[PDB]
Amino acid sequence: DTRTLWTTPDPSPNCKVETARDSKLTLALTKCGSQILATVSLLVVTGKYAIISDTVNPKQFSIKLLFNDKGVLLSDSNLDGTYWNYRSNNNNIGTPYKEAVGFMPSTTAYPKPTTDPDKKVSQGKNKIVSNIYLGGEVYQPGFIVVKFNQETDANCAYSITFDFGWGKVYKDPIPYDTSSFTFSYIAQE
Amino acid sequence: DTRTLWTTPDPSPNCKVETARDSKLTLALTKCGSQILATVSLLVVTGKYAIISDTVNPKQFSIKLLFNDKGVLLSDSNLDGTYWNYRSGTPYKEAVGFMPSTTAYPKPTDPDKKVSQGKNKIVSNIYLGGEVYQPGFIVVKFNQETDANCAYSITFDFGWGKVYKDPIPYDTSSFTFSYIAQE
Amino acid sequence: TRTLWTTPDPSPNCKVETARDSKLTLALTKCGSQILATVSLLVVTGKYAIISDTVNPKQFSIKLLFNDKGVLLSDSNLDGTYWNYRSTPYKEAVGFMPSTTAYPKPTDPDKKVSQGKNKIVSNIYLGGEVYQPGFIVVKFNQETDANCAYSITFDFGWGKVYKDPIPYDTSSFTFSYIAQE
Ligand SMILES: CO[C@]1(C(=O)O)C[C@H](OC(C)=O)[C@@H](NC(C)=O)[C@H]([C@H](O)[C@H](O)CO)O1
Ligand SMILES: CO[C@]1(C(=O)O)C[C@H](OC(C)=O)[C@@H](NC(C)=O)[C@H]([C@H](O)[C@H](O)CO)O1
Ligand SMILES: CO[C@]1(C(=O)O)C[C@H](OC(C)=O)[C@@H](NC(C)=O)[C@H]([C@H](O)[C@H](O)CO)O1
Repeated sequence: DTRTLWTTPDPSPNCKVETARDSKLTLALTKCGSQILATVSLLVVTGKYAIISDTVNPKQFSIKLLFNDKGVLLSDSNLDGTYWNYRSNNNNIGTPYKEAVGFMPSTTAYPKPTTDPDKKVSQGKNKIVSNIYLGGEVYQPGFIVVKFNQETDANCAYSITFDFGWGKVYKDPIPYDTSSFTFSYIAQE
Repeated sequence: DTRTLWTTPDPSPNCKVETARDSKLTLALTKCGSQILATVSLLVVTGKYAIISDTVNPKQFSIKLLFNDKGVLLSDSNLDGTYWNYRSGTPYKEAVGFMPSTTAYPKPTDPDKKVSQGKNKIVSNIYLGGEVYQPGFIVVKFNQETDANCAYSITFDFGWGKVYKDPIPYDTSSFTFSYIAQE
Repeated sequence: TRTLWTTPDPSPNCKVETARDSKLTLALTKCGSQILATVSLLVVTGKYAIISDTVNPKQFSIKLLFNDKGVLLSDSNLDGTYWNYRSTPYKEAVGFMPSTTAYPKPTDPDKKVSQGKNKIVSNIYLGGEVYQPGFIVVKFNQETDANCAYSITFDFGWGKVYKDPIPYDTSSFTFSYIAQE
């Protein structure tokens, strides 16, 4: 199974940061055996975070992908599942996938939050944190935090959360339009 | 198709930073279905950018890989095509499966019709000599070139911002990235 | 397309300061000529379990040493008991070793040897907090210990001043490298 689960090529806004349809998430997940190879980028098109500066607060927001136990996207997700499907060479434009457990983050590697020091649960392991760059400009750093299975909303079985933000002080407003970020994670199966 | 398209892993000088073949670009592209997994590193061997310090300007340069509509490297590229080929000296005829998607990364009123300028770039620190106190940067850009009537392009911008009074070689740590494939 | 790993939820399996004082989670997945990797470290006891600006040095090394069949040597910081293919200890994993052509063991300007290409360097973030950067350095084939044929070394550290002590508990880090075969 070398398939890809992705945000579909429809050019419409597909995601909610603050309100419905205010952003365009690009996400591709490709199965490489027991690891998923991923690339993600975000463009906020309208609303509070479309153009940012130091007077905007807070300087972080969250995009949640919540999945049930078959790996299907739940309607409480920030991503509109209208735009979430397997990439295909055929015409699955109108056929939603039924199962994608092999694309879910492992709940053994990344367990949901729930005395021996050797039994201490890692707080870092379920997160991937890096700079991204607004407009792809080296002098416009922001950040991305990818989180695995840290959500409980909608009785989800699995979750992938993207927290986007920034810390550098910006006087002139700049679009929140991120460079693409590559990451990988251990798959459920 | 799980093949690799690369420079070979230990290339002779094959790339132009300032003058032809003044550097060694090691680049491997591995097809994982419709996403490409890539690793890149650059050693400048001669000329202006072989040994850098704060007196060198400008502190950024561009390496363009330009492809036709079959995914074949055009001779106007900074990278020499002589040993750019599949891992296996007959030149390849087709590599469209390794090109960056022009739907995901297209060439350059309604806010819902706004186009992302960030998504076709990957920006990160790299570290000269692999030392944590010698940061530089890399910018990978997909399909942003139009030279030589290219159908696809991958551009690497390398540079640095930190002040280096004691000179050091422009010799990058390896950088991993991925991108959505054309097919 | 197989995976070689520590298992995804390992018990203490790694030596930072003393044996089994830390939990290294490492998965290597073969994608043809490249290996795709994810790594994270939790130090659970000892000097580096809870770090601060008084701790020195602010860097330590975790060495994975392999013989010519890609089998982990006992001199490695990582214990080999649960280092195996995902589902008997494995007999061969040369396909998971970093290339000695891309990343030669240490030994005319057009014949200068790159010092950077065998290293991958990035920030990781302790507890996954954006305000707690540390760093990771991955090094290929740079060790000579135990007459190893291949090596992967992880140097972890930090530079930011932390006056309030915090666990050395890294965010996950993804990298890739050219495989030996
Ligand atoms: C002044 O400090 C920064 C900046 O502009 O904010 C820090 C930034 O790095 C981080 C991690 O934010 C860095 N970008 C990269 C990709 O290295 C730039 C860059 O080096 C110069 O702009 C080149 O002239 O310098
Ligand atoms: C002083 O600031 C820097 C530096 O040397 O320039 C910034 C640099 O980070 C960036 C993004 O350039 C950082 N390197 C990493 C990999 O984190 C080092 C490092 O923390 C110390 O050298 C350890 O002693 O510190
Ligand atoms: C003040 O400087 C730092 C910090 O806290 O040390 C630098 C750090 O980046 C590096 C390369 O270490 C950065 N983290 C990321 C992931 O970008 C944070 C962050 O932007 C703010 O904490 C948000 O409020 O700011």
